[PDB]
Amino acid sequence: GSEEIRELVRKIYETVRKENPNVKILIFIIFTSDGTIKVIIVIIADDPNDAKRIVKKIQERFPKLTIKQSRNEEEAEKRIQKELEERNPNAEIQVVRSEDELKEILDKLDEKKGSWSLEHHHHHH
Repeated sequence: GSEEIRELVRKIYETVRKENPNVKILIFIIFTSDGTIKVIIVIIADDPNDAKRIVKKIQERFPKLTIKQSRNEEEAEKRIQKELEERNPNAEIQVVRSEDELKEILDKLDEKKGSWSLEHHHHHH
């Protein structure tokens, strides 16, 4: 259930900030046609030589979770999406950067069980 994913991300966000508070994390949540979940963790730092240390921390602490390092801001959200689409052809990929977005995916699973949508993509700065 999505609450277990919502617990897990905090254990990562405390572990990563304990060694460096500057660095950002992206969480990829996969929904397969067979109902299986995958959880991919991506580290974005201002220097990828630091990101590699943080990734190694999560690799030792969570050996059953697959993880990545990234050098550019916002790019990994689309770059890794297409790698994930190529290796999960019968799946949906969602990206999370705060635990409220992990709560929103639980509401979006109900919108996907439904047949409805509202408003438009307005664009802003």
